[PDB]
Amino acid sequence: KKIFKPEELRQALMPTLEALYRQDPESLPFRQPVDPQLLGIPDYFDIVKNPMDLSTIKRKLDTGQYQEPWQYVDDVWLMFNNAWLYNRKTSRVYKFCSKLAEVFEQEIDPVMQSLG
Ligand SMILES: CO[C@H]1CC[C@H](n2c([C@@H]3CCCC(=O)N3c3ccc(F)c(F)c3)nc3cc(-c4c(C)noc4C)ccc32)CC1
Ligand SMILES: Cc1cc(N2CCOCC2)cc2[nH]c(-c3c(NC[C@@H](O)c4cccc(Cl)c4)cc[nH]c3=O)nc12
Repeated sequence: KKIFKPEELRQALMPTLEALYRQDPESLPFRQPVDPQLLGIPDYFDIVKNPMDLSTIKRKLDTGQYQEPWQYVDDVWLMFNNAWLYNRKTSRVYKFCSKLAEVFEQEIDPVMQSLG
C-alpha cells in the first residue's frame, strides 16, 4: 500500500475542508457535533450511531489520525449520510447537506488524483 505521511494529507486535504466551512449558512449545522440535548431531539443517537462533523474531521486531519486519504473521504460522507438519514427531505439542514455534498464532490476529485 502507498504510505501517506500525515503532513502530506493535512496540506493536501485542508483546502477541501475549507471549501465546506466557508459556505455560510450552509455549513453552520455541521461545524460542531450534533448536541441532542440542546436541540431537543432525544432519539438522535438511536438513529445516528456513528456521529461525525466538521470539527471532528478537522481535528483528525490536524493531528494525523488518517492513515490514508480515503478515510477522510469516508468521514465526510458519513457526516452527510448521517444528516440525510436523520432530517426530513424538506428541512433546511437536509438541503444544506446536499449543497455541501455538491461542493465536496467537485473539490475532492483533483485532490485525490494528486495524492495517488
Ligand atoms: C453551536 O452552534 C450550533 C449551530 C447549528 C445549530 N443547529 C440548528 C439550529 C438550531 C435549531 C433550529 C434551526 O433551524 N437551526 C439551524 C441553524 C442554521 C442552519 F443553517 C440550519 F439549517 C438550522 N439546527 C441543527 C441541526 C443539526 C443536525 C445535523 C447536522 N444533523 O441532524 C441535525 C438535527 C445540527 C446543528 C443544528 C446548533 C448550534
Ligand atoms: C456524489 C454523491 C452525491 C450524493 N447525493 C448528493 C445530493 O443529495 C443527494 C445525495 C450522495 C453521495 N454519497 C456518496 C458516497 C461516496 N462517494 C464517493 C465519491 O465522492 C468519490 C468516488 C470516487 C472517487 C472520488 Cl475522488 C470520490 C462514498 C461513500 N459513501 C457515499 O455515500 N457520494 C455521493
